[PDB]
Amino acid sequence: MELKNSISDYTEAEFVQLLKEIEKENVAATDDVLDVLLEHFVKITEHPDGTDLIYYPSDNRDDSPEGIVKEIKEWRAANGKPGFKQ
Amino acid sequence: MELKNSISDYTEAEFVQLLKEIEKENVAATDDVLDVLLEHFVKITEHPDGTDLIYYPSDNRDDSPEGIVKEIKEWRAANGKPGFKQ
Repeated sequence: MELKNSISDYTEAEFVQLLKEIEKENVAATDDVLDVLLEHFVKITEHPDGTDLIYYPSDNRDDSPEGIVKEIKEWRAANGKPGFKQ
Repeated sequence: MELKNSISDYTEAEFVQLLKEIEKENVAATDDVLDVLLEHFVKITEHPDGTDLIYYPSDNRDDSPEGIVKEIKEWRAANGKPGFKQ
């Protein structure tokens, strides 16, 4: 599994791959890896809504991997924090 | 990555996890792993439509992981072949 130190080390596609890994662990028999992926996701995005970005997408936004990416990108830009790698 | 010998060794959820792995490789920089997952998917499902089950879902069916699972389950049952493990 890929786990990078911060949002800026990920390209959008690589971040989408972390989100697919999380999608895969949602149907895992156990939660061991899922909790690790979810803890990591929260630590690195630093988004106020945490895992809600995944389970409770806003009604005005695309409930999809790229949709989460967009959400993060915008929040970080509005706050003057480094975004995704190019 | 999990790769089992046949459809009957997979539970529906484990098969859904193979499908998520394939979803992840679609955004991979390279196709090396993707072609392996896709070759495997075709060999074990033995479904006439091959990878079209993924890229070109029928209009009358749910374009989702469980949707593919249902499709496979039905085709195998109509042909008297062993299905998923319980």
